[PDB]
Amino acid sequence: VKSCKGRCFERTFGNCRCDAACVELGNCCLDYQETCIEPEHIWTCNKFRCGEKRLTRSLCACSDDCKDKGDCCINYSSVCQGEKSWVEEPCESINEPQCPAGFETPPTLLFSLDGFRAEYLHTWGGLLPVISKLKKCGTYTKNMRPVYPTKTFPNHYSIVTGLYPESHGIIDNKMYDPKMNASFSLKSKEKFNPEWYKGEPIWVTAKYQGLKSGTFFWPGSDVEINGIFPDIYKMYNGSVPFEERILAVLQWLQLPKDERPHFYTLYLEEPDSSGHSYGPVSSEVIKALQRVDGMVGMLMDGLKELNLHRCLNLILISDHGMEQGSCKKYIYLNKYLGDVKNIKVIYGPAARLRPSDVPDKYYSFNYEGIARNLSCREPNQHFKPYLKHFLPKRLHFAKSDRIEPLTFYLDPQWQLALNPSERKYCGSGFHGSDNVFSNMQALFVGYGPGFKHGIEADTFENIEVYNLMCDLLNLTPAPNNGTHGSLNHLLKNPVYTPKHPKEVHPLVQCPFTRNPRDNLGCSCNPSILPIEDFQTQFNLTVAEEKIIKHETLPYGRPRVLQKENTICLLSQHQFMSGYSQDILMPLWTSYTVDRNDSFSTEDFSNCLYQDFRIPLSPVHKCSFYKNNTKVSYGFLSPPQLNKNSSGIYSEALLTTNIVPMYQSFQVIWRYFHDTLLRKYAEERNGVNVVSGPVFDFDYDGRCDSLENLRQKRRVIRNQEILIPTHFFIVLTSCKDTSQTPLHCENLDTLAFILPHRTDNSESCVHGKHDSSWVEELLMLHRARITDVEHITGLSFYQQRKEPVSDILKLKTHLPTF
Ligand SMILES: *[C@@H]1O[C@H](CO)[C@@H](O[C@@H]2O[C@H](CO)[C@@H](O[C@@H]3O[C@H](CO)[C@@H](O)[C@H](O[C@@H]4O[C@H](CO)[C@@H](O)[C@H](O)[C@@H]4O)[C@@H]3O)[C@H](O)[C@H]2NC(C)=O)[C@H](O)[C@H]1NC(C)=O
Ligand SMILES: *[C@@H]1O[C@H](CO)[C@@H](O[C@@H]2O[C@H](CO)[C@@H](O[C@H]3O[C@H](CO)[C@@H](O)[C@H](O)[C@@H]3O)[C@H](O)[C@H]2NC(C)=O)[C@H](O)[C@H]1NC(C)=O
Ligand SMILES: *[C@@H]1O[C@H](CO)[C@@H](O[C@@H]2O[C@H](CO)[C@@H](O)[C@H](O)[C@H]2NC(C)=O)[C@H](O)[C@H]1NC(C)=O
Ligand SMILES: Nc1ncnc2c1ncn2[C@@H]1O[C@H](COP(=O)(O)O)[C@@H](O)[C@H]1O
Ligand SMILES: *[C@@H]1O[C@H](CO)[C@@H](O)[C@H](O)[C@H]1NC(C)=O
Ligand SMILES: *[C@@H]1O[C@H](CO)[C@@H](O)[C@H](O)[C@H]1NC(C)=O
Ligand SMILES: [Ca+2]
Ligand SMILES: [Zn+2]
Ligand SMILES: [Zn+2]
Repeated sequence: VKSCKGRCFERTFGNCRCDAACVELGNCCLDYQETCIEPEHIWTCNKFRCGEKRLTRSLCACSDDCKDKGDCCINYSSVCQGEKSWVEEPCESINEPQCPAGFETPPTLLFSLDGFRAEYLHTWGGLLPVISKLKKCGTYTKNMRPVYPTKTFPNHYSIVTGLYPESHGIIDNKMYDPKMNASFSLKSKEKFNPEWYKGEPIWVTAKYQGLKSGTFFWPGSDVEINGIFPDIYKMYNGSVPFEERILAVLQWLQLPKDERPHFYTLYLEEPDSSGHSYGPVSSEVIKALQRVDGMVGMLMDGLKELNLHRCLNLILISDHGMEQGSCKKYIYLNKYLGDVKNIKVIYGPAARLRPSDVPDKYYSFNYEGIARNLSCREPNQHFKPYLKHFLPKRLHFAKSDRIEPLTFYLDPQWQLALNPSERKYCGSGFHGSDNVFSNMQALFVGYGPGFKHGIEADTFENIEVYNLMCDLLNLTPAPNNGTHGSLNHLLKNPVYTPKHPKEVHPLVQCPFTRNPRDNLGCSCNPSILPIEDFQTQFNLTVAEEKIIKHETLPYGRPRVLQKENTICLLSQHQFMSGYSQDILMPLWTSYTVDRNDSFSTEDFSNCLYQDFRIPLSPVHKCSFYKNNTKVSYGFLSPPQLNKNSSGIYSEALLTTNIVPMYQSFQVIWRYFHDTLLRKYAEERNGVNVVSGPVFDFDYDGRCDSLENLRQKRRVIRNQEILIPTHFFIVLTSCKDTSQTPLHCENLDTLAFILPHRTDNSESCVHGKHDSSWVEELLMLHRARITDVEHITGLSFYQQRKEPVSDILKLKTHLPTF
């Protein structure tokens, strides 16, 4: 008589009413809305609905018969039968999967929360019980590094291909292809054009090996790729309520095994939408985070009802983070260029520049002109013009023709446009910045039989996730940019045991050859003690060599994976080296700086000693470089470093330990060896160093073939010389600074791929002290050892006792400061 329970929309005599007219008259029963109306709009049971008379318009049922009829609201058992929800149950280990027939290989679900920055879980974990439980019971990283630019289409397509955008072709949400003379957009018909999508998404991989896929939204999933769609897919439609997406995937998981997928995707636009609209630190983002937490909880409750909660492998992930934009942190190019109408500038933190007149002027246009015009225009400038091949190699953001030849590197929180007309609200949340910025870092939680329980893994890259999902599905991965085995530490039962790559040809010998002491044209400093009997000083006892090998190659020598290539080992007292007869240069030197080693300030310019182990060449002589304006030279193993004396190490002045080097780069190289190497050596109680040249004229992040290198030699004083595109350095010490680099239980690594440029315009060296800018340039151009391996054709640490997967983990690491 006081409640609507059982009488919704029936006439009453006794006081309060349960019909639509009651509202206007204000004589509704107290529970009229909750009992009669709410159920048309909600997917939950509550204490008002338990044992309800079944309503015809209700989205799901809480009636006594709802299980007979199999349309109970997902939370029915928890609310109406007092059972525990998934989140309420304590963690329990899933050592054996409990799966129905058809799931002998368990299913994998890839669940994306767009724009869920890693920081959101660090700070608001207390407000997000479900995701917090997946973290506690599963495999978590505090930070998953996205791909550059940190945008939705590039990152989502990278996750399912294991490819850098430069290789998969989806370089941003908006692109121009000059070869197609077409523009790509998410709201355009070109989004459905297969020509844009390269590589092999995991649903295609799965199809070729006989597993079906069900995608509820994913970039590429509504496109015919290699002639294939997922077995079940949805045309993208952001209006579909989150609950309906989750319920559809739960329907797919109940299909008979002949049509039921193994690979699933789920995608929600939150908290990206609220992040843009209200900023990453806002009431609206907190509410959106709790909403997506609830949607994850709805999936886990759904899986529990189906007895799939100890079967399905869940990967909860995001594409990128989110940053607070400011109208005071927006650069307008019209300030420097004027209101020119010949250029089109892609706005935001990943800003790119292209001529208006395309495809005609796309390659012919004067990019270098605008690049120089916009360089070092103000002190502490918050943007930097880069030709795409000069961007840090760690971004792997040049190979594709869809990447505009001129790009901008923006500082954290800063964006760039042509003018204030050609951009959205400057005060909105944004993303797209450098993939190592804290606020761009993404979510990763793995939960299920395949994943370890209660593990916090070190930072890894989203490009590694394709190989991981292939392992979870027992698939052979397509070729991709992931290091297969680098994420084996996330898995209960790794299926792939990686092996060190095998060296193709074993090292050729460089024997001493009796020859005359030729004139190199050197004016050596008198302090330097020359090599008086070469054959005597380089005839080493097997005993003496064992000592040197142990001190200079504690991890084994770099191995060469290049096919048509002829390298020879050169032994010296302080360093070893791999010398290329083919390019008249070492591919690598290896030495070790000890804590109490001496660095000389003594001059050693225009001083070289002949190495009688290789034929003398004009480019190995001081005379070739004397007042040469076009190129100078540098040493891989530093002459400044003496281990037996306090003067200069003479053996480092050999012609075999020199590389072509621009005068401008010598500033960087001299600062590293004089100052930094000293500081690093003291700080880390010793540091093994491997340095060498890099030849990437193709700007594809791979060592160029010998064939291709023959056509890239320059002619200088009537000699053919090969000038490196970059120089690599790999520093190795021990995690425990009590031990020295020769006796590490665990390696601490730091690697660089330094651009080899004719000026220092990148660093804006004018009214700044030398010290500051060199360290900054090194940090910006740091790299994974794997990045070095790809671009040099070398393979390091092959003699370490650790299993290969732990070395792959080490090689894929990028430092964060
Ligand atoms: C990320 O991982 C990517 C996937 O492996 C990888 O990209 C591959 O790069 C290689 C070389 O850059 C491509 O392989 C071939 O290269 C040879 C050498 O020129 C070509 O002969 C061959 O082209 C072919 O021959 C015809 C010429 O067009 C053509 O009609 C044929 O169909 C065929 O294409 C290839 O170009 C390979 O295609 C790339 N794969 C993809 C999917 O991009 C990246 O190197 C790697 N990135 C890094 C930084 O390591
Ligand atoms: C994109 O998804 C939207 C939300 O899921 C969807 O909107 C909805 O469209 C349905 C069409 O079935 C409307 O529902 C109507 O259907 C019944 C039975 O056919 C009709 O008797 C009624 O008119 C009923 O309203 C919804 O009104 C509408 N929902 C919302 C929130 O707008 C779009 O249709 C989807 N777009 C595409 C491209 O398919
Ligand atoms: C490349 O695409 C542009 C853009 O569509 C083409 O330019 C247009 O030409 C059509 C007729 O061919 C005109 O009606 C449009 O007004 C033009 N659009 C613009 C914005 O200029 C161009 O013809 C295409 N092809 C090539 C190879 O240049
Ligand atoms: N598969 C898709 N196809 C088209 N647009 C999409 C797709 N997935 C997401 N979007 C849109 O991309 C937006 C996110 O892009 P962003 O603002 O760069 O993070 C979402 O709010 C959607 O509007
Ligand atoms: C850069 O070029 C623009 C024309 O696009 C011109 O307005 C401006 O003076 C130039 N700035 C210089 C010379 O740095
Ligand atoms: C040539 O080099 C010498 C040192 O080798 C240097 O002192 C001098 O400045 C240079 N000459 C010219 C022409 O710049
Ligand atoms: Ca290359
Ligand atoms: Zn996104
Ligand atoms: Zn976004």
